[PDB]
Amino acid sequence: RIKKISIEGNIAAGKSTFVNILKQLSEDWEVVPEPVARWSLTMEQKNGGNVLQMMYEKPERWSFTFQTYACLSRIRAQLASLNGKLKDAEKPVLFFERSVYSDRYIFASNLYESESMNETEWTIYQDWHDWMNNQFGQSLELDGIIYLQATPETCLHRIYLRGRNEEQGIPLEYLEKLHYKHESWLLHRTLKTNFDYLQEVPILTLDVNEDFKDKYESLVEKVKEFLSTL
Amino acid sequence: RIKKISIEGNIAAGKSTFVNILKQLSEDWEVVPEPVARWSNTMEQKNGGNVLQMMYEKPERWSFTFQTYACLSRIRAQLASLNGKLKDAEKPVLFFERSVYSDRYIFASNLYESESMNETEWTIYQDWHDWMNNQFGQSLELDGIIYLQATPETCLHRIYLRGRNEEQGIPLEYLEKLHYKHESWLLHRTLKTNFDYLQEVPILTLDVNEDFKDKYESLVEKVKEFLSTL
Ligand SMILES: CCCc1sc(-c2ccc(OC)c(OCCNS(C)(=O)=O)c2)nc1CSc1nc(N)cc(N)n1
Ligand SMILES: CCCc1sc(-c2ccc(OC)c(OCCNS(C)(=O)=O)c2)nc1CSc1nc(N)cc(N)n1
Ligand SMILES: O=c1ccn([C@@H]2O[C@H](COP(=O)(O)OP(=O)(O)O)[C@@H](O)[C@H]2O)c(=O)[nH]1
Ligand SMILES: O=c1ccn([C@@H]2O[C@H](COP(=O)(O)OP(=O)(O)O)[C@@H](O)[C@H]2O)c(=O)[nH]1
Repeated sequence: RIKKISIEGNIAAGKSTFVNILKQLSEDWEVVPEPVARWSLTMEQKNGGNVLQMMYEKPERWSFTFQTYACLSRIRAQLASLNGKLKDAEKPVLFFERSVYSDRYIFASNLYESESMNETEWTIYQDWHDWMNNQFGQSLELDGIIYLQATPETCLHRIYLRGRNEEQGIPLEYLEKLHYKHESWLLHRTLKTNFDYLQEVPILTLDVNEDFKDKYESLVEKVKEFLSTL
Repeated sequence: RIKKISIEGNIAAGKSTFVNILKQLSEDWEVVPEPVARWSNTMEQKNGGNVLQMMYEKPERWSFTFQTYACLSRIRAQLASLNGKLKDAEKPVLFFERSVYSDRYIFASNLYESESMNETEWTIYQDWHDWMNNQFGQSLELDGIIYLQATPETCLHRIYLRGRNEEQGIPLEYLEKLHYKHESWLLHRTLKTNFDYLQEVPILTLDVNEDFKDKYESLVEKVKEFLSTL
């Protein structure tokens, strides 16, 4: 009976900011952080610690490997929040920091289109992704999507505006791709998929364009109004 | 209810011929051929030819991707049989051409030791393999193993007989290490895997150096006798 809601958005757009806020507003709300973030000392970390630097260091060698690991690690954290967090809340909501579809339809896709993965690497990844995401068939299935919307430029601010040694090289151009991949997926809804419920899940667009850090109340109101609809 | 037996042995031990021979003998007797062996000869088959072909040219680049895809293809292909085949035979037995256990502890373990997977790939694969098998491959658990123990030169000769222009190389030295790792897991029973039960799991081991595609009644008498103590 748990609602599962993915919060989408570009690098350093504020997804984690938002989910950190939402978690403390209700004791019936919990957050699943995205693993690549914790990567960015268990065996998942060193590995993702390793695979992330290796990806940065050379993407067209390491993208498949990185992509497959990011997603399995996501599929395992989300399974372990639903089966752990929140036992009998009246109104339980689980907020996911991104989803298995951002893994593929935004990130995996982009690397394929950036020629950082070949057709065999991309078809294999999809095969792996699609046969598996048809195994769980309604467990991880989303109830709603919330899209934090920044400009690649708002996002670019915040990437520097944000502290991680390794991230300092991310150039503007990486972002406009993901943005159009984001805008085209979650608004214009051109981008099609092989998950026969995703073209009917509803979406909440949210201008994180104005700083919303000590002025988060009306965003949170839209979220509450949205939840009531679902 | 459906009994699962793994057929294990070095490349060209004679697994595909023994298993083809066995399946003719009984309507209770069914088979799951190895995905890899099928690729040598459908998008999976489109993917499978290419990465195998890639894995010959540059094992050091392609072993993670090959080992992940080989194992994924076996699981799903063992599941399809398990979910459908033998629903009611009276005494159903499915013979697997190799297993997720050889995927990992012969071929991947060897690929890494010989430095075609670096350390991180091998740890990721091992993590992938634990979770992929626990979530999806559970009901594939083995009732026993038929280890078709042979020797190196036999196989080279048999590779030649088959005429497979890709393998006709394979260093007698590479046939010689794959050969050595099967003893440890199966012959001496030393290798403790990550899956505890196998330690108990009954193993039959047959010497098959001699041409058998005419004479195997003794090979089959020991199967039948093995299967009944199960
Ligand atoms: C934000 C830290 C993760 C990284 S690192 C990275 C990267 C690093 C170096 C790259 O090339 C030099 C690269 O892309 C190749 C070309 N793009 S570029 C930098 O404009 O020339 C991507 N992409 C990414 C995003 S891939 C990703 N996949 C997921 N499945 C989830 C997720 N959160 N992120
Ligand atoms: C028989 C077709 C599959 C191949 S191709 C292959 C290969 C091909 C070319 C190679 O070098 C040019 C090669 O070398 C591997 C490393 N060389 S070495 C002597 O160990 O240092 C391996 N190994 C293999 C076996 S790995 C494997 N894993 C599975 N899980 C299943 C399966 N059938 N095979
Ligand atoms: O309204 C906002 C949104 C984001 N940020 C900053 O932007 C950076 C990146 O945010 P986050 O890591 O939460 O973004 P995500 O990558 O999760 O979209 C962080 O330093 C945040 O403090 C901010 O100061 N105010
Ligand atoms: O007793 C035998 C078993 C096999 N073969 C031949 O050796 C080759 C390799 O055998 P197989 O495909 O069974 O090996 P595996 O499937 O174990 O790789 C094939 O062309 C077989 O016809 C043979 O001549 N005598």
